[PDB]
Formats: sequence, structure tokens, C-alpha cells
Amino acid sequence: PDITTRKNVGLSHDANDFTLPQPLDRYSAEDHATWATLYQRQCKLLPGRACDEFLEGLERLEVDADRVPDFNKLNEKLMAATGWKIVAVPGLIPDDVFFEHLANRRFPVTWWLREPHEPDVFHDLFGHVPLLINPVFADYLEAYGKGGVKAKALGALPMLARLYWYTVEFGLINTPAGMRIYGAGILSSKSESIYCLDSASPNRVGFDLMRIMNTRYRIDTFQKTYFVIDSFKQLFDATAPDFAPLYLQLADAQPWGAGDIAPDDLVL
Ligand SMILES: N[C@@H](Cc1ccccc1)C(=O)O
Ligand SMILES: [Fe+3]
Repeated sequence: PDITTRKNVGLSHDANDFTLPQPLDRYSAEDHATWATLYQRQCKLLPGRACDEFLEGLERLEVDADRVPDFNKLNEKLMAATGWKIVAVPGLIPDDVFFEHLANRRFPVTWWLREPHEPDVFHDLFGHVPLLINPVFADYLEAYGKGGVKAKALGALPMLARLYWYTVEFGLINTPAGMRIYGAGILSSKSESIYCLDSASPNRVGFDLMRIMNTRYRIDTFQKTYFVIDSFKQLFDATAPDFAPLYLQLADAQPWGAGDIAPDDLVL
């Protein structure tokens, strides 16, 4: 039995949107201490690494440093800033429900936390949610959600997911102060936060819609390529055109491997 099944023994979910109210009972003191340790460790590590918008979202959303946050209390601030809410889910959900959530400004957050010794509540909430404070990033995510139906209609969801992976989960952003991180999967990771900026090993490549959507990724370890945007506005702009011809042109195409450099990459 996996972590999700194990964590969810005895609980339920809405039949339509796979949400539940956050099971606030069921958090044990060990959950709060684990949350606090993880939060603490990231907060000491992230200055001069996370983009400023991330660190600032933690503050403005008052993401508890010493316990798993109350989703509702967080939603009060999140709704007021950008019209988004978080919804508690049991873990991985059907993609149809996920896109529909994002299209509706609901951000699905796994309710449970890893054990001290899968996306969990730390990755989903610490990693993803602080950035929903940035209106352009907030709109990009909504646009992404809506983009689900066209990609589904075209059998191109894997191409859309690569885009999401390489921006929302593992995106880097170039600033006048140097490279910073906006990808949630990095930001909730001690070692990957270090690696993605410090190491000479991974490829660091200028964002390019078509290349990203034709690029495989790594699910069990650090990424081998990171894609770098100039701003949230550039990212929103570049992802505003009709994706339909892009999806069709890549239909019979062979994808770049997670570690490839493409002939026309802007490499760093
Ligand atoms: N422009 C995309 C929608 C989208 C926007 C932003 C992110 C992902 C997808 C389309 O034509 O389908
Ligand atoms: Fe994530």
C-alpha cells in the first residue's frame, strides 16, 4: 500500500471535484514539527535563491512557520489578493479535475505531509501557493488550467504537462541580481534549490515554448535541464498564442531527452 492510500485510510472526497475539507484532526504533533523543520530549513536556504515574489508571498499569505497552515485562513488572504483559493485533495487527482480546478482559480493541495524519516502538503502549499500572490503568475495558472481542454481534445496533454513541469514545477527566472527560482518542486527541496543554481552540471536554457513542449523530464531525481524566463510577463505572453498548430506539428516528433541541448537553445 502506497503513501496516498495509507494517509487517506478512513477519509472521503467530493465525487465531482475530488476535494475534501482539510482533515485538521489527523495532523499529529509530529506533522506540525515536520512542517516547522521543513519550513525553517527552506527559509534559511532560500534568500538569494528563490525569486523575491516567492519569499514575499509567504509573508503576505502568512504561511505558518510552526504548523501546517489552516487552508481556510490562508484562503481569506489568497482570495483577497488574487481571487485564488486552495482546495484540499487526497493526493494525485484525475487531470481533468486538476485543469478544471486551475481554470477556476482553485489550487489543489495534497492535505497530508511526508513522515520525518508524491507531492505532499509541503510541496503543494509551501512550494506552489506563495507565488499565486503575483497577479501575472496567477493569470498564467488560470490560462494553463483552461488550456487543458484543447490539449485533451488534441491528445496533447503530455505536451502541456511538460510546459507546466518546466515552468510551474522547475522554472528558473533571470533577474538583474542573477538567476532565481520560481519552480515549486525546487523551492520545496533543500538539495535541488542548491543544485539548480550552484552546480555546473545541469543545462540552463532560455525558455522556448515549442522546445519545452517537446522535452521529456525526470520524475525520480533532479532535472537535468532547467528553463529560464526573463519575467512572469514574458511567460504569460509567450503562452498566449494558439497552441493547436504547435501540438499538431510535434505530434509525430521525437522528444528531447531530459538532458539534451537543442541546436537552437540559448544556453547558460
Ligand atoms: N495559449 C494556450 C493556453 C495556455 C496558456 C498558458 C499555459 C498553458 C496553456 C492554448 O492555446 O491552448
Ligand atoms: Fe507541484
